[PDB]
Amino acid sequence: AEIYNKDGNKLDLYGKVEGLHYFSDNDSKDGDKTYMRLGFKGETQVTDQLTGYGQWEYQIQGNEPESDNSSWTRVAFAGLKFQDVGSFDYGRNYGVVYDVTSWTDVLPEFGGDTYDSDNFMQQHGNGFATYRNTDFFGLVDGLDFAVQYQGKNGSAHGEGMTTNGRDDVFEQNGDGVGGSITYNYEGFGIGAAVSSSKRTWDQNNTGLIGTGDRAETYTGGLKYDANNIYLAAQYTQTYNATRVGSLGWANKAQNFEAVAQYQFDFGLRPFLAYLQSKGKNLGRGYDDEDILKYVDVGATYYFNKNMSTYVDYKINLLDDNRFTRDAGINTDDIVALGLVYQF
Amino acid sequence: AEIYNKDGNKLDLYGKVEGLHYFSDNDSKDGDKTYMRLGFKGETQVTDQLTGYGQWEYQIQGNEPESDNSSWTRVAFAGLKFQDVGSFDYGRNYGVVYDVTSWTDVLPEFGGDTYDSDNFMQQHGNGFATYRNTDFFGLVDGLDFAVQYQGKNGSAHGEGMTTNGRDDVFEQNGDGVGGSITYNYEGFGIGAAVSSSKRTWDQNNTGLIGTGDRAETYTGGLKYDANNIYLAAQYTQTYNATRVGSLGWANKAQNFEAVAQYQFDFGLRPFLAYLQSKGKNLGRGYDDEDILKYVDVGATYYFNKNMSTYVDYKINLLDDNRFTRDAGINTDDIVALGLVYQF
Amino acid sequence: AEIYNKDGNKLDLYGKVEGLHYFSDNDSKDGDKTYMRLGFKGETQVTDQLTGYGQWEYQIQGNEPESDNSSWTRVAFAGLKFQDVGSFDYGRNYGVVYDVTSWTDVLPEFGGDTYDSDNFMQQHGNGFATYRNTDFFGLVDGLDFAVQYQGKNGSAHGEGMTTNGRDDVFEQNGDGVGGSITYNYEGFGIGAAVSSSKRTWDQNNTGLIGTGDRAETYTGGLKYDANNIYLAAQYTQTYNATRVGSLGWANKAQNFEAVAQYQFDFGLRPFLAYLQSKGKNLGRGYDDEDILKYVDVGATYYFNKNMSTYVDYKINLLDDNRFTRDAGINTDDIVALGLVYQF
Repeated sequence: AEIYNKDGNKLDLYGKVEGLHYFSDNDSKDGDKTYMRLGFKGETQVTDQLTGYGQWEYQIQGNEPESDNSSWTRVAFAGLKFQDVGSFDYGRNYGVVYDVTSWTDVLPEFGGDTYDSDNFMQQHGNGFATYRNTDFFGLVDGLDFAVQYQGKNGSAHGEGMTTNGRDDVFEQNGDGVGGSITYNYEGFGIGAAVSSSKRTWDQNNTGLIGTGDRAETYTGGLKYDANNIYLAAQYTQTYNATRVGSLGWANKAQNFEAVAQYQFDFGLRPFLAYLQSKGKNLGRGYDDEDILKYVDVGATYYFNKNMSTYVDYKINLLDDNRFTRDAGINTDDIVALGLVYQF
Repeated sequence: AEIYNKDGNKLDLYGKVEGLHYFSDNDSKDGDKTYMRLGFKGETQVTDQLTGYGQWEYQIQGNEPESDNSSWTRVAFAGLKFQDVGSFDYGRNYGVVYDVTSWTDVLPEFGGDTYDSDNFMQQHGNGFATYRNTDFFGLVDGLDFAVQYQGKNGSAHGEGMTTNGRDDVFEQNGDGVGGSITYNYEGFGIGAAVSSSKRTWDQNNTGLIGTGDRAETYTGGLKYDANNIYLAAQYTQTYNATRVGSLGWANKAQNFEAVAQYQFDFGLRPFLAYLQSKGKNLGRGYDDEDILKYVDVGATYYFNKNMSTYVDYKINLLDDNRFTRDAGINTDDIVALGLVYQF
Repeated sequence: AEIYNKDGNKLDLYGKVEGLHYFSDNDSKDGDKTYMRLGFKGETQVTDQLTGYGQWEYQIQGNEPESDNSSWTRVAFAGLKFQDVGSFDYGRNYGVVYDVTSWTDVLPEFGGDTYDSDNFMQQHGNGFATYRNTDFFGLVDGLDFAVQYQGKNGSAHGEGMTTNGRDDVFEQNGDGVGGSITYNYEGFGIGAAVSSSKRTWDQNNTGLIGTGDRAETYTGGLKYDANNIYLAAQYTQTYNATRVGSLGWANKAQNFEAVAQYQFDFGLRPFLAYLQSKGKNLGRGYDDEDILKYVDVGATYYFNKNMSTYVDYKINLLDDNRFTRDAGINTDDIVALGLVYQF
């Protein structure tokens, strides 16, 4: 909610308390999942044409006791924007792939999980330099695109090191470039997006599966957003990029998400989503196994734009087996019951 | 301080910097205790009758250096409220027992410590579902009550596990129900409150004292709040619920706190409190020993509703002995010097 | 940006997103250095004369992934202020030495690093009680001064312990007193400042170099601030107070910083700084070596008071040798590219 607007700078301070509770046969995915977010979108007029902006967002768990209380920055970036030319923003942001793949990330809790956080240029991530251009230089009303770069983010110990290095390997990444082209018109929306990132010495030489020189992503996506209806699906194919449990990555992964939502006038918005992450010849005695697969059906009710509540039912179609145990991939169902104030 | 109020949504963003310093013979309870809090109470009108709300509050220590900086969520919950029916809010909140026992938690720093944080349904805690009803459905102007449930909050390792599980044992809890009934009229206030919680496998089978199937609490409380005067005391009896050092819990504990405060017009508010936590036949070669006992006298001065400063003198009546050493219970005095801005 | 001003209390909620990236031959000092700050300055009128205030400031790194996210309180203090008498504020604040030495801390990223954080009374630090007096009781328009005390801040383990104790040794400190006297007139500014702190048992008896009973600081400083020009330099001599790598402290250190900045009307503000930290007979087979030495030249461009961007070039004049390796002192160059929104 915009709490400052004066002399051309304006500041919107925003957040939510999500009273969330998971139900499951799985004890590790069962209990209070209450959390809270807090951020600000900032903005300043420099000229007619040029406008500068900042943006921050933190997440703080509220399911944890007075000792440990895990919490983290989600996005943090600053940048400029010139009329009919483009915009450029450096910091922790969304990777360019998300531009397309996010169109299926519309469920209230689950969904949009064929990618992880800090998973190369696939979703959230540190040190994205991002050019974007809306309406193609003000000529084609609808055609937006982006050209993104991500600096190497290696380890803390000597070999393959950066100042911000992380000792976790899945969070690591190398130098990558990615692109996106989206077009919207009368609700309908085509979307292509291609990334390609270098990999760290640690990533290949921890002895994990699905190793190579480069992690690469291809992404097609279609959506329809009109007349109370949101239909959208997407194809994302990856080489050595999709995470596979703790075992490593998938040499090749064929990922597909599809969602159908209708908004009733009184407040209810039921959904019926479906996900899939088929991992092709992974090697090391597994071969063509499914990394993820579930149907997801529930409904959000909207009291208004400040209060909401929802049920979300993950129907996990994965069978229990060695691949789904060695990797440690939850094969059980989960049901989330959310009740959320925001501002 | 309410920084947003518009079209029925309103947001109050609040906090304080407490410049605090402990003096003591105990080196562990001596030094800078400076800390800071920040939260928001949120609120939105949905209808004439229905109003929805959120609330958050963090605490961040300011006595610590640039490396470690410990800090945590205190309360984080969302919920609805319907006129003359009640209110329901899920998240980290106060346990229902606090409804009564908080009437003695009126001292500036010490006091209100016959309960801990995440100590079952006794004070702060994760995953409270809480029904409340003010003025008994708008019929009896004075009679308020509550019906509270708390989900199991076990460990992180396999046996007795939840998604939010903590490896600390005192912070753990099981499924519990609790109630409260308070009545106020012309200042005077009766208050009863009863909780009863299941216990974790770890809690019984870490070999600590005062173990059982259930932790249970009984609480009576009386207060008088008028004519510059605040008199209030309370009785809280517990089975296997009160913490006793690091040794475990007290099979039975008889807890009593009493406070007397007077507010002078210029700003000074002296107090004279007294606490007691008599632990009855605890077992394991201790028997009837005192878990806590101190007289507490100081005074808060109020410059105004934004600035305040105070002295707080803990006169610890506990003697030094095996029970008060094995358990590791501070037998020494403490004096706090607070100087506090807030907003 | 002041988001609350009402009935004499006013609250300014402020922060920035600094899109920062280090370039260097050093891998440890190379990568995304994106971070964010958030604080509030608070203030309340009590009387004509008396005014009470609070202040907080947190820093949260945005170069790190969803698991670890390091962040800390920078300053947190409350205090009162009476017209023509003085002001007194207890909490994590700046040490009194900074009063003078901060006049060289005017560069956009580097500079002001002959002192560390929690480095006795030299810069940031916990538990400063600070008296200050502006314009010498309203008599001499220009002469400001301060009298500061810092409580012992030892370790967490038994010997030399405080409630806030830190297991790091360089962050530790003992009881210290410090002073400052500054005088400004027509831009020109003389400044003297002297501190003297007790040391912890751990500090001497971890076997590190430059050990003694007391860490002491002497500080002279001169500045000129007018006609788009900022010229300022400073001398800081220390006994057993300046940190020297991981090896310990410098028995004696002769520190000097000098800066020259010009503000062009359109927005550019180039600078040309120079630093030096000559460590005299340190002992343990090193003798007179340089602890730090670099020339620093770049330029900040100011779009306006909300957006800015800059380049900052550390030209490290230190040679690579045993002292600069055993201590582990970066001998390499660094170049910072900042782009910063704030509010």
